[PDB]
Amino acid sequence: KTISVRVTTMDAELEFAIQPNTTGKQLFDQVVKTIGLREVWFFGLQYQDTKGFSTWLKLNKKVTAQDVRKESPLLFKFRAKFYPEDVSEELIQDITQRLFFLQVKEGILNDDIYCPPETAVLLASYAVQSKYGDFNKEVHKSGYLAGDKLLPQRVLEQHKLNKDQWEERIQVWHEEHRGMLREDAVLEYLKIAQDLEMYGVNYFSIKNKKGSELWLGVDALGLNIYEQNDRLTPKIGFPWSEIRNISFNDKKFVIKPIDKKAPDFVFYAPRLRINKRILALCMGNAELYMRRRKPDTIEVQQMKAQAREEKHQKQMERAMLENEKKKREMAEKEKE
Repeated sequence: KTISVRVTTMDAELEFAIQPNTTGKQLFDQVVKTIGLREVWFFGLQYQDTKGFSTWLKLNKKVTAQDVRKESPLLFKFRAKFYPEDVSEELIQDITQRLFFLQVKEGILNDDIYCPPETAVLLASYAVQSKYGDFNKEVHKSGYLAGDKLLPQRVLEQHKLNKDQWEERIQVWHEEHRGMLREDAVLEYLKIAQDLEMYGVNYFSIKNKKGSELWLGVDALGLNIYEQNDRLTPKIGFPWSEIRNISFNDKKFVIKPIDKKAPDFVFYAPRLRINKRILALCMGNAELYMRRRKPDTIEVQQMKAQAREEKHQKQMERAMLENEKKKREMAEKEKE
């Protein structure tokens, strides 16, 4: 019979009925056609397996054949598994940018991605411009941001400041953003966020030959070896340009160099399950490193034209809606 399923993007609940033969590819394809996403290479479908682990659904296999729970409907969360090297030069669509913004903002607010307090204030101002739009003294009274989770909890519990003083700080920058489109505010958030040291870094706990505990960061640029305490600053770094090959077997991982007059890098991770995820993320981040170098697609080009013209059509439908709003606001003035 048909198996019900739910997909939640950062801002949408979705319902599908899937046959027992449906593959992750066929499911994912109905998800992206529904929301209009074409920049599909960054994204995946995440779920909780039969051991409560968050896992990425594989698209070359049947959904029901994967370690999915005895739940009806089956739950999936549509998320980004890969990140761009530059948001402004790679996130074409509004749906792509919006989905990234929400997901990264979630990481920041949660403290998963470290964010200095002064940077969080600027970030929250762009998030406020995205949600509210241009600051108005007539509509944004003292207390307008009390209802919003705006800063990371390490920021709030480090500094004396209460909801009032913190709002005062953000509102200065919200005022400063007067004139910005909400979609450009979204893009400005992403441009500051992506410069965070932990941004778009998948960490894993590893050990070197000697047995000392370390962090492995897998990202769009390469692999990095961090210390047990400092996961902000890597100690050793391998760009995807110097990596010739990545493999693992019975906990031992070996990264082979491009320059064969250079040694191998050996590191050790303990779970088969995570090791498969390290390898898959390695494989995908290296495929994307190269694509980003080989010149732009005669599909990407057509989508960039599509998203650019749709942007001028948004700023024509919103231009005609502003003229009606400005006429109705002036008419409703002489009432009291």
